[PDB]
Amino acid sequence: PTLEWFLSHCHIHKYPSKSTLIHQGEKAETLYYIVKGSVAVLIKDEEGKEMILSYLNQGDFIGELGLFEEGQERSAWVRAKTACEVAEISYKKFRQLIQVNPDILMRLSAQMARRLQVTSEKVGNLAFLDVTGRIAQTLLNLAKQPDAMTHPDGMQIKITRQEIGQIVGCSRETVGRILKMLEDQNLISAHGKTIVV
Amino acid sequence: PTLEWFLSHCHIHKYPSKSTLIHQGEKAETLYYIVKGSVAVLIKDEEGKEMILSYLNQGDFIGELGLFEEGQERSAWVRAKTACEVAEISYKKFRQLIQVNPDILMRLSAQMARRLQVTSEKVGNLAFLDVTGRIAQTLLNLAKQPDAMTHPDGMQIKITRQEIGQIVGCSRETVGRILKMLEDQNLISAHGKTIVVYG
DNA sequence: GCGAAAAATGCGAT
DNA sequence: CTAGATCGCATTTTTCG
DNA sequence: CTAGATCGCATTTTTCG
DNA sequence: GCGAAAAATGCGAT
Ligand SMILES: Nc1ncnc2c1ncn2[C@@H]1O[C@@H]2COP(=O)(O)O[C@H]2[C@H]1O
Ligand SMILES: Nc1ncnc2c1ncn2[C@@H]1O[C@@H]2COP(=O)(O)O[C@H]2[C@H]1O
Repeated sequence: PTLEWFLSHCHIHKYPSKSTLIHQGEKAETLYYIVKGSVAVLIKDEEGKEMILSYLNQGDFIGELGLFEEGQERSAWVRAKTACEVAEISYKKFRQLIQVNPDILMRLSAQMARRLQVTSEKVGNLAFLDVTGRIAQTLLNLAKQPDAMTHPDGMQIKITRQEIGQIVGCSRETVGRILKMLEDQNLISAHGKTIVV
Repeated sequence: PTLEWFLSHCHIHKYPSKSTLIHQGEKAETLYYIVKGSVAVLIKDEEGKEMILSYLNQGDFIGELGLFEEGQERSAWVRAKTACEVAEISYKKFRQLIQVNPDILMRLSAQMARRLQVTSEKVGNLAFLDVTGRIAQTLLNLAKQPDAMTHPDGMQIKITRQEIGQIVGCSRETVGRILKMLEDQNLISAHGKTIVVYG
C-alpha cells in the first residue's frame, strides 16, 4: 500500500546463508528492510560467546536504532539465518522520505515498540526463571512466528540445542539434558528437529 | 515550541511520591508526558519479586507502547519516584496530532530508539555478567543521571541496597555483601549512600 | 535541630 | 565445583512531626 | 544447600559440492 | 539427493 512507495525507493541486495548483514560498532547510516528470509540479532561477551537477542523476519525494518541521532554506531550483529534479500537505503534519504509521507514512519516505529516489549520480557524472563522454565518459554515462542512447520500433533521446530542455549542463556549440555527430561515427560519430541507436542 | 502546541491539548495532573501511575496488565488507551519530576518502570513476577527496567525523568514519555495497536495492555507498573507533573492526551487524540504534525511523532520514536538500545543491554549485562559486574555497571549507570550531586571526587549518588538488587536481580544481602568489598577494593565507599570513585 | 517510628541491613551454615 | 539464595528479628540508619 | 558449568573426544547428525 | 566434510551431541564427578 503506502509501504509500497518505500520498497521501490530502496535497493535489493543479496546475502547468502550466513553473511553478517550488519556488524557491531560501525556508525549507522543506512537501514535495511528484509524482503525475503530471516536474519538473527546478536550481541557477544568478551570470552567470545553469543546470545541471540531476537530473530527478525520477512518484512521487518533492521538497523533503525540510529536513524534518529547521528553520531551513533551499531549495537548488535545481524547474520542471515536463511536466504535473505535486504532492501538497502541511507538514513538521510529515508529521512526526506518521511517528510513526504508520515505513515511510513508509523510502521517501523511500531516494529520498534513491539521489540521494546518482547525484550523487557526477556529480562523478565532471564531474571524470573530458571533455565528449565526458560527453554519451555523459548520453544513456544518458536512454535509461534513463521517457519514452524505444522505436524500431526502440533508444530515442528528446526533448532540446535546448542542454539537454544544462546536464546536462553544456558550451556550446550543442559539445554539438551533438559530436552530429554521434557522428552521423557512427553511435553515434546527430539532429533535435531524437535516437535513441541 | 512544536510542543507547547503538543501540550495545548493535554489535561495535566500532579501525582504524589510513590503513586502508581500505571498498572502492568490494565487496558491501555492513553499516552502520558512527564513535564516535571520522575518515575520508575518496573515489572514483577507472581512469587513477588520485582525488577526496575528503568527510571524516567523530565522530558520522558511514558505508557506509549500500546500507541500503535488497538487493544494492548500496559506492559509494566510505573510509579512516581517523587512528585510529578504529567500531561495526558488519549491515544485517538494523539494519532490526530500526528497527521497534522508528524514531528511530535518523531521525538517519541527516537526515545524508544534509545530505550530499546538500553533495555537491550540490560539483557546482556544479565546473562553475561556476575552480580558484581552488574553492580559495578550499575553504580556508574546511576553516577551519571539527572540527580548525581558533584562530590570533590566523582559524585554522590543516593540509593538503597534494595533498589540496587531490583536493578541487578540479586538479593538485598548479596548486594551489600558484594558492596562491602567493592568498597574494600577502594573504588567507592558507602554508608547509607555511596560515592563513586574513592571518597 | 530533638526524638520515636519507619526503614534498611546483617548474620551463616547449609 | 562455585555463585549466589535463604530466614527470624536484632540493629544501624533514615524520615519527618 | 542447590541450580549450572566444565572439559576432551568418540559418535551422531546435518550440511554442502 | 549420494557422500565425504563439517557441526552438534552426550558424558559426569566436581
Ligand atoms: N532487542 C532487540 N530486538 C530486536 N531487534 C533488535 C534488538 N536490539 C537490536 N536489534 C536490531 O539489531 C540492529 C543492530 O543495528 P542497529 O543498532 O542499527 O539496529 C538494531 C535493531 O534493528
Ligand atoms: N524496557 C523498558 N524500558 C523502559 N521503559 C519501559 C520498558 N518497558 C516498558 N516501559 C515503559 O512502561 C510503560 C508501561 O505501559 P506501556 O506499555 O503503555 O508503555 C511502557 C513504556 O512507556
